[PDB]
Amino acid sequence: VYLDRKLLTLEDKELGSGNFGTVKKGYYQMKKVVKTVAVKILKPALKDELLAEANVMQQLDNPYIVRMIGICEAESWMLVMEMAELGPLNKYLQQNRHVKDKNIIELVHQVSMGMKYLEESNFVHRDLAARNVLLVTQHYAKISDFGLSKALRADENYYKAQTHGKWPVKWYAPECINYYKFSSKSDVWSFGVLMWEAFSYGQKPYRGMKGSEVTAMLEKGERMGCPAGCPREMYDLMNLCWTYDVENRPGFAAVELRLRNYYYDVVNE
Ligand SMILES: Cn1cc(-c2cccc(-c3cnc(N)c(C(=O)N[C@H]4[C@@H]5C[C@@H]6C[C@H]4C[C@@](O)(C6)C5)n3)c2)cn1
Repeated sequence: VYLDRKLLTLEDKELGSGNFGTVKKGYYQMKKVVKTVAVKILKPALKDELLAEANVMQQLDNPYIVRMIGICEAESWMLVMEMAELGPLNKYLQQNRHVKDKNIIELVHQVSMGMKYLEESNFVHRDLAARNVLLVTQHYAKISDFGLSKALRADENYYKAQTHGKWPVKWYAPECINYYKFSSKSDVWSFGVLMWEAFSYGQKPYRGMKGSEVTAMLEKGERMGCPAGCPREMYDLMNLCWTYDVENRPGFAAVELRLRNYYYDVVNE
């Protein structure tokens, strides 16, 4: 849970920077082999957000979710995680526009498998976006960023946000905007936007639109168009994820099964 600074070796090259801080490559010396790791180095309120994130990550074990190695207190607070070398899905596809639909279907399916586990475990992610899916290889994706994530109470099936902070509104379902209600079916809406992103090769969704204009668009029943080259069955699945009414919107068991069948039917040719 708490790592040993002596055994942690960081490299001076920053992989990515932001408001959260920087991410760096490092090596953690285990029992025999050393393991390459990604280290989130936070630059009072900041400490509790990473501890809470760490406590969430510790509870989750799945091939399609980035694992936490532990936390370390040095000059800065550090969250040590499995390294996803190829980095964010959106930036990867922006720089590799020859990746084929069969490969994108595979990647989003792997995300549907990770979210299904999360749904089974009664965790809501609350920040599912192409920028938060990381590539271990071109054929292996992992969900990351659990800083907004909540373990649901054993008697409730949603989480009610009190504070309206800086929200990525374009990934958020209608009930998140109007009632601040976050459930696994809200993540399903975000997964729909993640699919559009994946098949649009890292294009921003609702481009040139403010968050209020998007809400108005969804309220008129309008939905983003089919990306160039995206198969019809995946776009139908996007639209199903963008079901306004939360009761008629599917959970990730249905979403993942839908993705599983179509992928195997696309393969074999
Ligand atoms: C921004 N950026 C990031 C890169 C970038 C480039 C190369 C590798 C990684 C990488 C590898 N293995 C990981 N486990 C994480 C990893 O867990 N990263 C977290 C996630 C959640 C927050 C904080 C932090 C960076 C973020 O992008 C946003 C993903 N990140 C990230 C390029 N640009």
